[PDB]
Amino acid sequence: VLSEGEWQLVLHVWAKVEADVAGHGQDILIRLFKSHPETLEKFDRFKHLKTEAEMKASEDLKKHGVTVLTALGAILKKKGHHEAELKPLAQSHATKHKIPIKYLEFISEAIIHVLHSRHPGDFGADAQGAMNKALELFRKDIAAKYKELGYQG
Repeated sequence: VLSEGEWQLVLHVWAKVEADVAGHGQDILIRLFKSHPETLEKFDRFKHLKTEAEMKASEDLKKHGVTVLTALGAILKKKGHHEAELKPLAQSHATKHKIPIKYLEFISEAIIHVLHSRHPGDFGADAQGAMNKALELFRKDIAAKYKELGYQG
């Protein structure tokens, strides 16, 4: 679990992210695709985006960056009480798109990496420690829903 203090850290950071979601979304998605190209496949509008510049110009890529952070931010603001929110989430990603939990881990790596490079004095060792906990709780609460739907890859 996370404490009220830890939750304070995570929400304080995200507030800055949402101050520029589109921008944070591009960096994070582009960071995710570069580090793990396989996840790129999971988007059909991207059977052609190769260079980084192409990713930077893709209107879709940007819209998708907003969808993730928007939703993730919504989940983080629940400070742990997000079970009902994850239901539809796990439903669509597990069955409709078949996204492995491993991918959730990848995007978490990209999120930490991007926040660290972007919000220095706003994402200190303590803050990064709290975000790691938040995203972790997130993943495990999702996998729980994954097996419920019997999601077995």
